Amino acid sequence: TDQQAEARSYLSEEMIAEFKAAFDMFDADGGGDISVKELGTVMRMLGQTPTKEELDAIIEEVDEDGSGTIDFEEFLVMMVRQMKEDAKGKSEEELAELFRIFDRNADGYIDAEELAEIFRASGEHVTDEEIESLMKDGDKNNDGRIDFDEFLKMMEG
Ligand SMILES: [Ca+2]
Ligand SMILES: [Ca+2]
Ligand SMILES: [Ca+2]
Ligand SMILES: [Ca+2]
Ligand SMILES: [Ca+2]
Ligand SMILES: [Ca+2]
Ligand SMILES: [Ca+2]
Repeated sequence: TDQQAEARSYLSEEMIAEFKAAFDMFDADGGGDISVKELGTVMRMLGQTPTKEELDAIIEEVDEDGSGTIDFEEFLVMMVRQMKEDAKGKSEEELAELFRIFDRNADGYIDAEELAEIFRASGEHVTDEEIESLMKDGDKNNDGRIDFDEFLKMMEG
């Protein structure tokens, strides 16, 4: 429940209303909570084949009142945990892909020449001062190269 108030804070009124419409769809008998059987129906329609224990595990994750079912507030907690997981996955994909694009010769690090080339190719004029500054900040051991960990660190924020 303080967790439920916390979940609601990550969302706008409109997002909560969309989740409410989804919640009601899943709640096949319209009683106010999603059961293991109701969860299973939606999962099977999504192509999954969870076992009864796996369905039970999913509900238990957020079942704060021990009802063995997911009410709307618990559902919001589940949705927010998932949105957070998805956001983190999207960021990791973007970071890896960005590195993949900058490291043109695939030697494991980005050097000044590669930085400059990707910006130019992207249609952006970047000054030498700017490249210098980027290298100063990203390159922590000062060897003129930004390896994957430095890149991650320099991308934080
Ligand atoms: Ca129900
Ligand atoms: Ca519950
Ligand atoms: Ca390289
Ligand atoms: Ca080089
Ligand atoms: Ca510009
Ligand atoms: Ca510029
Ligand atoms: Ca370095």
